[PDB]
Amino acid sequence: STGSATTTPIDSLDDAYITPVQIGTPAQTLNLDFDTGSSDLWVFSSETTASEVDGQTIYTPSKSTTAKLLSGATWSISYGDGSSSSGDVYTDTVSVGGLTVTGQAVESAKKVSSSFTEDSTIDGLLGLAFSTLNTVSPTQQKTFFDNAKASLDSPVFTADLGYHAPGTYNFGFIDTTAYTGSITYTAVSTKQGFWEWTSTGYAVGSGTFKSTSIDGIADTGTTLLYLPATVVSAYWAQVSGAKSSSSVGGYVFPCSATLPSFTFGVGSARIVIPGDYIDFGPISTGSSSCFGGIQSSAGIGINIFGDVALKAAFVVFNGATTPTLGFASK
Repeated sequence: STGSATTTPIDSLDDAYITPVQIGTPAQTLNLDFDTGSSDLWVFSSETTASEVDGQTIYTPSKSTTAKLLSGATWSISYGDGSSSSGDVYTDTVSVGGLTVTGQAVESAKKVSSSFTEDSTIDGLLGLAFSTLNTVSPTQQKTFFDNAKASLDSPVFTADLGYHAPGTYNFGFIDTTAYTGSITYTAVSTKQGFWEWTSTGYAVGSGTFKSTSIDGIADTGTTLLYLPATVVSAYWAQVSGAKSSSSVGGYVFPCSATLPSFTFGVGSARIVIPGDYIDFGPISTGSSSCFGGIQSSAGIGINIFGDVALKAAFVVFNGATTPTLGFASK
């Protein structure tokens, strides 16, 4: 089997992407944030504290003839950005882009943190990291991909995120029309539960490539590119007037700037992030200070190849017995 679904930016900055997901019978379609950095499929629901729901579409398990309470199961998650959610668990039928999993754990939120409430466009998350990170207790649950894998034509999914435009998540096949040149594959460590890999270096603008190993995670659920402070300083040094602002929470730059590109290495291959992808716009409405899309990972504890990086590539998440990651230009 295969599936193919369009993923759409939630706003003009590509702060996140939402993908429609069918849950239950008859289908209830919710727009979920597909997140290769976590492993829980959780939704706003009829059980979510009413004051914490503000415009989201909810899953109502009592209206699904295929929903079953997973008795005794609870979940609770905290994300790198400080947000969180928790609740109980149903199993139900879940379909993405024509690919159907029966008996998928659908984690129903009883509580969500303010950041989730305040974002009316995201109805929940669909985790695509390794199932070892799934938070359901006392019986850990599998991700949608893990459940689908054996049925797929090939045990893979691909992320093709757009810049200021829709893109595609495919399951079970590689669309050879969706990228240019060849796909370069690189090793993955699953020891921390992430799609963790090692970039071979970077360049800033038209500058020379610096060969250096940068361990990090391919994370579709993180907006920005978070890299070591040395690398990030080298980038922003090429933008007149750019500076790290402790009050704002990262590098800012004059909105009048033209940003240089940023290149990262995948083996001997190179992925080029155009400068415009690194612009996250005014820090507040009407400001001439703009927020940068490349930020320091210092104090996160891990480097994160988030959407800024991934949207410059066609990315293969290869879930074969020994997983790997593939990157192509597009």
